[PDB]
Amino acid sequence: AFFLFCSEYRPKIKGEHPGLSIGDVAKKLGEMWNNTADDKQPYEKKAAKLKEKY
DNA sequence: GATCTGGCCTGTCTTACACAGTGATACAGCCCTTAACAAAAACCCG
Repeated sequence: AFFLFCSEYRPKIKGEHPGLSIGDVAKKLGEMWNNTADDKQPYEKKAAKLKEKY
């Protein structure tokens, strides 16, 4: 949920207000994503689709 | 003295005889955050 959600919301969250380091940026953003599945499922669905396609 | 040579002189052609090591520059991995979803040999009582 949160992994695919961060890999999806990368553009705006990384080009609007990143933070101190890429580490802390993606950490806080993945936390917010996991605390949003209820609103991030299709990103994980696309991830699993690519995984099956591989 | 003509016509011969072998003696000598050139007159090419063959194989050897060092380019690897130096400072600076440039990229490619390779650890660092969460994070969740899937994955995983190992094994017990089943």
